[PDB]
Amino acid sequence: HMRQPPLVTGISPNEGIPWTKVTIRGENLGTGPTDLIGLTICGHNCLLTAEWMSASKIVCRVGQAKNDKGDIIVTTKSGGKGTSTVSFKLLKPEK
Repeated sequence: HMRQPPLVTGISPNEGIPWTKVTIRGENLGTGPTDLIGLTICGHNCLLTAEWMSASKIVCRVGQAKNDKGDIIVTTKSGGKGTSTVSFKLLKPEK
């Protein structure tokens, strides 16, 4: 009965700089734009860029690395921080 925390386990790409676009895929990633109050990628905050789409898909650019794995966390008012088994590998800026 209790609402399960947003689960993440899907990604179109699998390698690219932080500014690289990546489509989030999972389950119960908040059933509303307002619900998605908190958003962070690689520890770096990126809510401003993050855009709500559905209870699974979320468009947002991966934030600069800070942690050491690349866990896609997603906060939700109904629930809390989303856990992700998968992690995006951040590539050094092209220059």
